[PDB]
Amino acid sequence: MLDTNMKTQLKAYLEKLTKPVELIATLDDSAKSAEIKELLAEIAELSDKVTFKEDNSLPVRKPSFLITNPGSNQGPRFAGSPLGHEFTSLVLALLWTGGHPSKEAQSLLEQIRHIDGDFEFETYYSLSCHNCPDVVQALNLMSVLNPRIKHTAIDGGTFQNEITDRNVMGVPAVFVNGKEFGQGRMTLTEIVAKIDTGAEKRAAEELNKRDAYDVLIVGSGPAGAAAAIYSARKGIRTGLMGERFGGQILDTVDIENYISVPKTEGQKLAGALKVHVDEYDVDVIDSQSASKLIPAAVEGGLHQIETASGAVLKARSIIVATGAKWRNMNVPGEDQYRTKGVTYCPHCDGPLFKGKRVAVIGGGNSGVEAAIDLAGIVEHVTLLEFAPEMKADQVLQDKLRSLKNVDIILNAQTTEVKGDGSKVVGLEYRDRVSGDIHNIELAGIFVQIGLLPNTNWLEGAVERNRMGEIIIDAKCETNVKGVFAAGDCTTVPYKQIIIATGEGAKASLSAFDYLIRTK
Amino acid sequence: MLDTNMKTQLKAYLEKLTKPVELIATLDDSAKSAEIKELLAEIAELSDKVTFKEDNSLPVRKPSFLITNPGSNQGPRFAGSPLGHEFTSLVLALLWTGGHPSKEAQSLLEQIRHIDGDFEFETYYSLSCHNCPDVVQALNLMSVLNPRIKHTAIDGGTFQNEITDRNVMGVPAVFVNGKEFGQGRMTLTEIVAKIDTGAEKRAAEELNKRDAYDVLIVGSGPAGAAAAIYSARKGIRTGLMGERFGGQILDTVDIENYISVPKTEGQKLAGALKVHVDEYDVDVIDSQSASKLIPAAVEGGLHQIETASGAVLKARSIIVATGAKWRNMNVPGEDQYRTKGVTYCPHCDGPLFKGKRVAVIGGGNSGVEAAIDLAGIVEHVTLLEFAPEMKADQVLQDKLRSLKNVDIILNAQTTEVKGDGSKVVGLEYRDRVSGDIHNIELAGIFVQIGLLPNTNWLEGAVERNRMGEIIIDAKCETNVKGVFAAGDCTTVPYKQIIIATGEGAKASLSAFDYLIRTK
Ligand SMILES: Cc1cc2nc3c(=O)[nH]c(=O)nc-3n(C[C@H](O)[C@H](O)[C@H](O)COP(=O)(O)OP(=O)(O)OC[C@H]3O[C@@H](n4cnc5c(N)ncnc54)[C@H](O)[C@@H]3O)c2cc1C
Ligand SMILES: Cc1cc2nc3c(=O)[nH]c(=O)nc-3n(C[C@H](O)[C@H](O)[C@H](O)COP(=O)(O)OP(=O)(O)OC[C@H]3O[C@@H](n4cnc5c(N)ncnc54)[C@H](O)[C@@H]3O)c2cc1C
Repeated sequence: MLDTNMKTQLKAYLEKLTKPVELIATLDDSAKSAEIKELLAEIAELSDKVTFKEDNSLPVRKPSFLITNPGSNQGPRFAGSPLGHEFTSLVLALLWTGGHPSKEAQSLLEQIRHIDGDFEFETYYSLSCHNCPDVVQALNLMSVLNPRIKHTAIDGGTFQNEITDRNVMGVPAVFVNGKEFGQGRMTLTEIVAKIDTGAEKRAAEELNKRDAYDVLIVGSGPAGAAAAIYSARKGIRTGLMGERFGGQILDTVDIENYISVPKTEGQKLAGALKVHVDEYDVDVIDSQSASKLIPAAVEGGLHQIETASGAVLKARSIIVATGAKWRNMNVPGEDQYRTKGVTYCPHCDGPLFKGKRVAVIGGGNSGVEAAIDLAGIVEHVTLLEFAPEMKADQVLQDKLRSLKNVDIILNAQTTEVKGDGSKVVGLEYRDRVSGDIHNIELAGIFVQIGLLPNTNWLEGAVERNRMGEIIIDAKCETNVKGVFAAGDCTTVPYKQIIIATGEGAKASLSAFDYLIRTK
Repeated sequence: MLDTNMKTQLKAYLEKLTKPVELIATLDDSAKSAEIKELLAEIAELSDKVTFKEDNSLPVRKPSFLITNPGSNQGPRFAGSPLGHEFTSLVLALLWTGGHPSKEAQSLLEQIRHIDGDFEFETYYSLSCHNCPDVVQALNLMSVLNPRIKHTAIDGGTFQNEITDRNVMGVPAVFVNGKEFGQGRMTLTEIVAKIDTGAEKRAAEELNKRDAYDVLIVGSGPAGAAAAIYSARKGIRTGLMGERFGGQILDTVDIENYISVPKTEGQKLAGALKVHVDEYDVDVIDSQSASKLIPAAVEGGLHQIETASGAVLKARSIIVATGAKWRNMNVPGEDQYRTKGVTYCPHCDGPLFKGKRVAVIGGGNSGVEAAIDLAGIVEHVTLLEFAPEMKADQVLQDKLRSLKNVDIILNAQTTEVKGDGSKVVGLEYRDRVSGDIHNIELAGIFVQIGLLPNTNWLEGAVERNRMGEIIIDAKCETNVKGVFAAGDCTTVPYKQIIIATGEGAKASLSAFDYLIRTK
């Protein structure tokens, strides 16, 4: 079966074996079974560390053989001929099983050992195929590294009926637990990536190892970033964790009121915040969400933050800077025209609409103030109120109705934002009583339905007002000793970047003062 | 006396006269008196608008003559010959008196009419002098423009004894009200500049004409500047007044904690604040100090700001952003080493002293917190307390005494800051009990004696805490409706640029909300 060349190479690699290896065949009386038998004999005679056994009573394919260690049933199975262009695959299988290490990275190898699921792989190959080896070898290696991962490599030239019954149209053809998995060349990395779902757990295990922090800042927007800088500058152990470094500003373009910078941009500004943070000793943790706070049982103890990923961080002081989310209209066109006429901020975008018509969505204090605000700058304001009447303070309603370039539409529910492919040109809405549809021509839509502070994760831990805002005092202190908050998520009455950053700096100074008095 | 040339030029200029002119001579029997008499006759005959009179009983020099209008005694007097190189001066005097306008700017001419003091000028000249004319002509013109300003031009070749008695050493020699005033060539501008003290009054009269403001911001540091930007962006009538645009930051160099800007400088930052402000419709008033606030008698009325210069501005809302001043050691060396080792801010300069020895001056909460702060960053901290014991909270004192790289000196009064010509190398101090002088080697001196808010001008108008800080709520509201405050001058618990700017932005949003609800 093997020629002189093949024996020579094989004997060369068998000499790299440390551990003994068993080849357990299950055969019938076919010529192909005889060939396999002859084959395993030739390999065995090339090494005192390779033993050939039969066990023809096993419920596996005939012929096939298992590549395993003494006293084990773990390892790759080859059904049919393992020669032709699978010869290298066979050789590698003997090697790995007998102790010889893979060339793959250790990140990859550990990942494979830690795969947390039960998988039975079957690879259909043929002896002339050039894409098959890499696939077969990848799966083979996994069977060696992880006993929950099983692999049988099948020669389609021996099991033609399986090829036909299973409607395999090309090789290599992979199935996992009976389901089609892949076709064509896949890398070990790719295969591992298809089935591994342990990334979240690994990240969480990294985090669990972190030492306690002097200050742990939750939320990495402008407020959290500012706090981190003020904290780290004092040389204390500072952690900064957040879902997305940069916060709300990543979703805007032009910013013209970040004091002393006449014009910057949301993405650019977040990049600058990151550079400023990285000048100091800040442990920045990204793509993580605090899911619970557990206050120290007594003052001076450690506060604990749990993450959605399952980790627990601990710290002598906490700064909550999780900001907020504006409520959307949830209509077609809305997302598409964000920064192109749809805006959530009159303080920010008001001056860009001189001589233009705009709408304000929402009739509470925010919307109605926004309307009055814009009315003094723009040519015309239409306010849309969903309900039969506005909720805003009466003095605001009176003021707005006194304005000459304003109309108010009650019972009005936006249905669509209309643009010209580039910017907003109008608004479609429904009158909720009659059901009639109406269109308004305008250049801007200020959505002012309400703000949603990112604080429900804190329910029962720290006190919030009736709007979800974390109640703070002048020192950014919550009702929990050692726990502070800064920026949009708090009761700070205005939501702006320069405001958030000032608060993050106050909160950080307060947290430091707290550490001095309790440590 | 006059030749054909001189008569020709003179007659040419007399033809520019609108008003009639009198030449009133007071003479004796000297040859020089005769010449003057002959001279005035020749001028008079060249114009029906020029009349020559005598009145030899007047208590003036003999000879001399006055250049005036009919029914007036106002104008320049020439004593002795007005010829030679004074001929042009004489001609100009006749011109101005008879209606012909000066070539000088109107800013200058009005300034001269508005000079508010009683001055009698005497100019000693000679007929061959080339610097005399400009001086004589300047003073002559002033006598024509302002009846409180009198001028007698004196020919030293006729009044040699006055030249000797008065010890005049060169011409032109000017005296005002009997006192030496000038020597050598002076311009009209220069002369006017020596005696005019009406600039302050004029600036105040400019200000008195200003229309009422929607918002008037007092103090043009980072907080006032931020507020101005947030205000003007809403299109309201915004005034920004301050003693010195830029505030405290003008007195520092490197700034490393203005969030998102890893490093800037005090002067540069103030320049950037100014550019940002000027992008909007802001009426910036500089070099003025609010000296009193007079609250609107009722809510909705106009608030009034008085200035030290005597003006009154008025506005629908006020934002007080007058900041603060750190108390100094008041010792030699202190001013010289500012930004070179003398600092007033641990939050700012702490990180620059790794591996160095520093001192903290002051044993209240600020100083002792600063010491504890620095102790975690620097190699060694010495705190100097003036009194027999520290005033800081006991928990802070206990914490500081627990530190291993710290010593505390009580009864200690700094006497000198010592440097090497460039930076601080040490501190000299007195033990107040024994009187002994001591030296400490160090690289930094953090002065933390206390902060002085710029708020005494507000005594009785708005409520302050026991530290002079303007009491505010979360919305930057004072106890007076329509009056807000932001930044260092308030009860905000930390004094930083990013903090001041955030507050100025909050105060501005609050003031706007107030205008919406009351206008
Ligand atoms: C489109 C748009 C444009 C704007 N333009 C301007 C402008 O031109 N000028 C201006 O002054 N303001 C502007 N704003 C306002 C603004 O950006 C906010 O005021 C500011 O970002 C608030 O900072 P923050 O750190 O307090 O909150 P955020 O910016 O919201 O940052 C909070 C971060 O923490 C994260 N987080 C939330 N929950 C958790 C959790 N459980 N665990 C960990 N992290 C969490 C958030 O996802 C977020 O990334 C704009 C807002 C929007 C939406
Ligand atoms: C040397 C030094 C270095 C510093 N470095 C830093 C730093 O690196 N980082 C940092 O965050 N902070 C720093 N600070 C702190 C800091 O600059 C202040 O926090 C900040 O400037 C406060 O801004 P403000 O507008 O509230 O007050 P101010 O900056 O004090 O501005 C107030 C202005 O109003 C004026 N004014 C006062 N009275 C009147 C009146 N009656 N009428 C009209 N105007 C008046 C003041 O003279 C002043 O010009 C430093 C301070 C000093 C002294």
